[PDB]
Amino acid sequence: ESNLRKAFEEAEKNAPAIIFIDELDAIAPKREKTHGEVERRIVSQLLTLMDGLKQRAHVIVMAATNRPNSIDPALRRFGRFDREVDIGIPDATGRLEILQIHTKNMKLADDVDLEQVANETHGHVGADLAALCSEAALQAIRKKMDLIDLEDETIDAEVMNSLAVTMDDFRWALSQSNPSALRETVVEVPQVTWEDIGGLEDVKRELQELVQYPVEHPDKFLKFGMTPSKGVLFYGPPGCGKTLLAKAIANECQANFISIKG
Amino acid sequence: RPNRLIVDEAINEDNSVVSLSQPKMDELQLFRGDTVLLKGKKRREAVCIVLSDDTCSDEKIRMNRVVRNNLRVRLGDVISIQPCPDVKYGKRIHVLPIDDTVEGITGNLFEVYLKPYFLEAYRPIRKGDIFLVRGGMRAVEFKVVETDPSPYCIVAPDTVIHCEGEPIKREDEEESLNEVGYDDIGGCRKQLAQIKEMVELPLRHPALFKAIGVKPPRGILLYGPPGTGKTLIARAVANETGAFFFLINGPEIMSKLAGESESNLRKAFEEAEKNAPAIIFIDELDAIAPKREKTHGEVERRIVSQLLTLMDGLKQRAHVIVMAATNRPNSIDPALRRFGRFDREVDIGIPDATGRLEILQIHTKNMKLADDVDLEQVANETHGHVGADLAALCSEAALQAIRKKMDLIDLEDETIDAEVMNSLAVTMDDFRWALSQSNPSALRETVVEVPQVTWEDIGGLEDVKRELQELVQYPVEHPDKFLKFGMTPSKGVLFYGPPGCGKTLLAKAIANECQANFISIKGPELLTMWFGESEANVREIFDKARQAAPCVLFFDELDSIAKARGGNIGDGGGAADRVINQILTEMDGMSTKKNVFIIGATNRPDIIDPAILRPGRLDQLIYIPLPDEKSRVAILKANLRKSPVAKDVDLEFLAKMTNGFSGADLTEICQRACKLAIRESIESEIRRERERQTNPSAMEVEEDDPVPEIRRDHFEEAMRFARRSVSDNDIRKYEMFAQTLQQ
Amino acid sequence: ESNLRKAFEEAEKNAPAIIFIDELDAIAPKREKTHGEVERRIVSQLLTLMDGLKQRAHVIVMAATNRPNSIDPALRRFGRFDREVDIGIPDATGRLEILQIHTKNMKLADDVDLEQVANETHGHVGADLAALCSEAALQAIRKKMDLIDLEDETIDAEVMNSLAVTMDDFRWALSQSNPSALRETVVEVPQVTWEDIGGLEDVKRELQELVQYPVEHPDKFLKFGMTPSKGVLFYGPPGCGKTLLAKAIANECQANFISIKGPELLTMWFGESEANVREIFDKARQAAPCVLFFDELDSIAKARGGNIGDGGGAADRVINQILTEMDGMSTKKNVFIIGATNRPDIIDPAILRPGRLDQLIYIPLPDEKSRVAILKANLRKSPVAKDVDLEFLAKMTNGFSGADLTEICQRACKLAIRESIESEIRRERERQTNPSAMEVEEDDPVPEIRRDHFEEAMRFARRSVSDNDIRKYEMFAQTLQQSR
Ligand SMILES: Nc1ncnc2c1ncn2[C@@H]1O[C@H](COP(=O)(O)OP(=O)(O)O)[C@@H](O)[C@H]1O
Ligand SMILES: Nc1ncnc2c1ncn2[C@@H]1O[C@H](COP(=O)(O)OP(=O)(O)O)[C@@H](O)[C@H]1O
Ligand SMILES: Nc1ncnc2c1ncn2[C@@H]1O[C@H](COP(=O)(O)OP(=O)(O)O)[C@@H](O)[C@H]1O
Ligand SMILES: Nc1ncnc2c1ncn2[C@@H]1O[C@H](COP(=O)(O)OP(=O)(O)O)[C@@H](O)[C@H]1O
Repeated sequence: ESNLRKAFEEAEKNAPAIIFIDELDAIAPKREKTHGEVERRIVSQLLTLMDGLKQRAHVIVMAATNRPNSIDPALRRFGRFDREVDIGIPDATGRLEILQIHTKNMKLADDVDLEQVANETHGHVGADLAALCSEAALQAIRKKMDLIDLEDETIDAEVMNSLAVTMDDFRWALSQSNPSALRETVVEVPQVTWEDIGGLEDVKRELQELVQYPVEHPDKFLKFGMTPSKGVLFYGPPGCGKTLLAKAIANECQANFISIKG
Repeated sequence: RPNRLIVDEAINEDNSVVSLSQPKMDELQLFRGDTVLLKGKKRREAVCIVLSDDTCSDEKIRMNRVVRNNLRVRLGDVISIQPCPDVKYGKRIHVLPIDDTVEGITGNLFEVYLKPYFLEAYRPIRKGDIFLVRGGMRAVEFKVVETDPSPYCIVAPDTVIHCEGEPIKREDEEESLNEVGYDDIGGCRKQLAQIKEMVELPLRHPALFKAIGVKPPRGILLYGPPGTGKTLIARAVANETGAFFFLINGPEIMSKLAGESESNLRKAFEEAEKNAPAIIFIDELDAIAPKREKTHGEVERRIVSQLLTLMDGLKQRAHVIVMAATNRPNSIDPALRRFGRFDREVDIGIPDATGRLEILQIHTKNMKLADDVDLEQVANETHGHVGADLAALCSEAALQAIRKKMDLIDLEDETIDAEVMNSLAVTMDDFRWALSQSNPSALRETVVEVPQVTWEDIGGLEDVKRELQELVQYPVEHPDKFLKFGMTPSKGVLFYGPPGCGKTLLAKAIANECQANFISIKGPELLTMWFGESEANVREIFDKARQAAPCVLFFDELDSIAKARGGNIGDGGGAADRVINQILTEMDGMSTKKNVFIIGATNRPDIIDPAILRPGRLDQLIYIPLPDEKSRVAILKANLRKSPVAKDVDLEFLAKMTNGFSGADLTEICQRACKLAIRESIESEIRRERERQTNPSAMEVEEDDPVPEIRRDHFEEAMRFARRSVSDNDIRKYEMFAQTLQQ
Repeated sequence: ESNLRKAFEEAEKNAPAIIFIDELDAIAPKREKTHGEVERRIVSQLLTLMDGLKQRAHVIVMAATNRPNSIDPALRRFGRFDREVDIGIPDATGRLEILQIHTKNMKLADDVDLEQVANETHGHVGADLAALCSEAALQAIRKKMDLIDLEDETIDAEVMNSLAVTMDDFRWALSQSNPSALRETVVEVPQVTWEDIGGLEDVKRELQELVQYPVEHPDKFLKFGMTPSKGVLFYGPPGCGKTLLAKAIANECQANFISIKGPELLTMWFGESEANVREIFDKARQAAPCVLFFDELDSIAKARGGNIGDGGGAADRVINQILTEMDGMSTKKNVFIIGATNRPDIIDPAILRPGRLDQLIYIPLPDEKSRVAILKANLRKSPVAKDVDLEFLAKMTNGFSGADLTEICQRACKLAIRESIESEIRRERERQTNPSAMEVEEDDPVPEIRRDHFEEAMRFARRSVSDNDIRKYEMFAQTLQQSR
């Protein structure tokens, strides 16, 4: 508690300060999880300091947690942490931007297809991509260990600028790498277009009426009196094109898609 | 009472002088140069020097503006004056200037202003006094914050003063003890009325209550969802009656240090004992006194027992009232409910539509709204909100107005401060955005409120309305006749009929007519509470129905129990019987004193358990037939309000044609017609759209968009998709059951 | 522990004294709930101090607790707490006495009826009655703030003697008040007497035989060595008044009446079965003599036989616990057990065994003169007008049960209430236009329920008991008469 108090009182004097409580769930877990008494004292100290923060020099507190149900429920009353912003797993394009950010200094060979690797790899987060790139660089540099290996002065930039990391090193690094996300619900924009399906000409019209109009022209709906429909149920022979229809309408309406299986 | 005195303008301009009339002067036995205590509003004191004046009337006291600001009063108010002959000479004071008085002075205040004013002055001072000093060219305002002795001292030649320090603000943030009267609460009329009723006497007049010899209340519980404004209620009551509001916070008391926590709590109680009629507020009571089995360590038990002992130690003592706030009534240790401790329970619920409108009207006071705000719909589209959410909504609306405006390359010279708020306003789009980007916190809380469906919304059904108003209206409006004649009123009514005939409409209509609360327990929740939790949920729902009387508790889809019971599973039968049996046991425990009316509705009466249909329980059976003729016309008219009905056409033939149709079919037809009309309007708009793209500058003039042409043809095409919701054989089964009922 | 030791030591040296320990369970709970280590030390220290009272002085220790099962069972050996005294919730006469005691000081105007207030407050305890009186007094004071000068100092004397508390204040205090007992078993002598029952004289004789003689003159039974029957089982058509006979015989014997209904039994199927039944039998034994009543005894088999087959285990739980705690009972503490059921064929044969419920009494449907008797019974508290022939109504209603006749009796009074209110509304419609134009003085119409009310009630009616059920019971009775 002395450390917490010292941290807050030090941060409040330096003017527009931004405190960051990393790993919040480690010190303020769910109520029934705690067993001893020091944890209760620490949690109450944090709560009373948060309540005692009154305006000050515009100090702002951000806390990072894993899932928004492990922290104590008391840290959501008005005045305390109230705004929740999620950071989802990057999907499709996001992996491309992450890879292009990390593979900045290294001189890639002209045959490298970063887009293909981004499309192939899923269930990975930023740290996994960074580790993959690092392992690729080391794999590239090990096979050419005839450079100096003796000189106490580090390698001259000359030969070190003659390293073209190829697709083979990237594939090898991708092979021997275990992902971490895996079993996580995926929220993304499916890429299926209204050309993947060929038939169902009037079902397209029906879905268009049910979906697109409420978000385009709410004024006429609210004036005329109707409440817009909230659900649609599909039925027919097994297979056919139900899932493609759902993905296509989600793509056209430009909104996220969440799938739950039987 | 020869102490009340209306205020009046003063003759002389000296700060520490008030002019008194000779008759009162001799009546009160005052002399020249003495000191008296002046008490005003909002718990403000003042020390002055009595001066004689024949011009001033007896009822009027001559006093200047500085003392009026210090006492926070105005002309025509009443101020009590009391002699203060026990003044103690001071030894050291601290004086500081206000923020907006020393702009570009840069000099020593001791000699320029303090020395000329304080020489041979003998002016007494008190904490919180604001006084003005006249010198060369500026009116210097000074604040005295520290003195010895406090708060009474007199300036003497053998005294030391200090004026070294930063220019203090106007009043910092000390607005709470001046603001939050009854003008700052909305949508809590009944609870505030009850608190004022049961708290005014022990706090306003202690002497009479002592003389009578009756025990006052010693504890009040205010339980409700967080952010509904309980501490604000306590602050308003304490600040209005006049007391020593002394707040105790839960978490800070918990984690002070190891075993010294109870020392602080005992010190708080001791301080509150010595200091006049006071209110003690304990916030987050569940955080320090949870259930006994829940507690794991030993310090928590020590704290709980210390609280209990200090509570039971309030025998007589003084006029101290303890108020506590908690989230859930069952989360408190049941030991804190015995007589003598917290016994009176007051429920602060979620605000309703009118309450939301009142809260919004209160908060949007500093902001200068535009002439387009109609807060009625903004209030009525925010179901599931509390006070804090609405305050945050107003703040975000102001910030978004700033965003839509911005300090456009405006160099922040601090010059653009007042024209910021005095140039702007708010428009619908900002509030619609804030509503869109909002996080409600109530959601899953049972709502208690008077429904707004009236008798006109339903159509026909004269006999059923007559019977319901017979069974509900008479016993509550003329109970004397029943008591004198000696009869027991009926307690329940069961509705049975084909689905979609308008049972919940009728229940809400009678709830509106009776002007009583309404609670709805839908089928899915009832089916959920089988698997475990078959005692608790029923307990609190019945308790909530009882405490908020009058109300008409509604049980919908009562047959779902045995409907899910029958099947290929046969495992919810024990759950079914336990749920029905808690329902029955709680129903038989009702007392006629409370006007709690039970109504159950079902569409499959042949399956209901026969034990329900007994005297004392749900006994009367009322059959709702399918609408016919005039009922169909009435429901078609009821659904025909809308905004865009245009002039339209007759509705008689539509009612004449359909035979075997319920309300669901008519509402479906009404929705279909509007859907067709909207589709036509949008395709016409798209036609105009791509014809403008084909021909640029073709419609530079703003030609009117297509009107709401809800035509006969659109209606005839839309209702062409007419569906028969109900079959035919069910009518025969219902009528056979009805004929079985009659004998 | 120093405080406890000092307390007993100080009481030791100050003459015959009484030590009162309040909230005993808060310091000595069961050893299973004792989680820490300090509480075990406290309880052991208390036990040693208690056992150290050999001679010493004449010190008597009294303790108070809520749940008698919540105390550590170690505090029940001889030498320690051994005597058990139960303070129950007051009944109607007790409530009237409490109200009389707590209103001694105040001045009551000659309109309050304390009997009505006593009858309208079931479920309260003493503290609630005291709070009710206090709230009524405060309301009376607040209504008359004008007379009393609040001013600046003490009140006067004649003003206080001038205040009167009226019935309106009591009703207002009742409205804003919630009781505290509610969900508690009630042990009270019922108020129904013999005259409240129509017919059934032979059954009255049999019940009087099987309850009164063994308690009225136990000396003769001791001399002759008869073992009185422990239980009696009633069986017959529904709604013919079995509970009424039970309550009436309990009143005539002047013994406590404890009723257990079907809902409580089925709730105590799932989970809590042994503890509830044991507690019920313990409570029955403590307040002896009493007539314990079991109602809807057939609900066991009614719910057991269906499409579920999961409630049978707990049904056996309840029946087995009842048998176990019934056969091993002492009749010296008079506890007469009565069961009632309308589905006698499915009742478990183990119950119908000597030592258990053996005697079987059939309650017929009231017929002929019994109809006149019951209509006389139900028209003792209703101002029926003297123009209706009860004889023809009795002789028209062949094959009708008591509940049906009570419903018919109340229907006509409903018609009377609606007619009176309609007449009053019409009257208010008239004389609100002509100001006080009534040459003839007429009060509110006197209750004058005439023949047409009963004729209209009779037109729309019921025949609750079915004909096939009668012959089913007759066949069961003949089977019992012949096979057994
Ligand atoms: N244009 C199309 N029309 C119909 N079916 C298609 C089309 N394109 C692909 N399919 C096939 O239809 C199948 C849809 O079945 P699937 O989504 O697995 O389950 P569901 O029965 O829920 O649709 C896909 O496996 C896909 O191979
Ligand atoms: N009339 C009102 N009803 C409910 N809440 C209000 C009202 N007026 C203001 N509030 C909000 O209530 C807040 C203070 O209450 P709060 O401290 O949240 O109570 P609690 O601590 O019991 O949740 C203020 O920030 C204010 O925005
Ligand atoms: N008097 C009436 N007669 C027929 N239908 C009505 C009447 N009043 C309203 N309705 C319509 O019938 C519907 C009634 O639905 P609801 O009562 O919830 O179903 P249920 O009758 O199964 O409870 C409502 O949508 C309403 O628009
Ligand atoms: N003398 C009587 N004979 C039969 N029934 C009566 C008599 N007096 C009253 N009743 C009615 O019988 C009801 C009580 O019957 P009860 O003993 O519960 O039989 P069951 O257990 O079959 O329902 C009361 O509601 C009362 O209205």
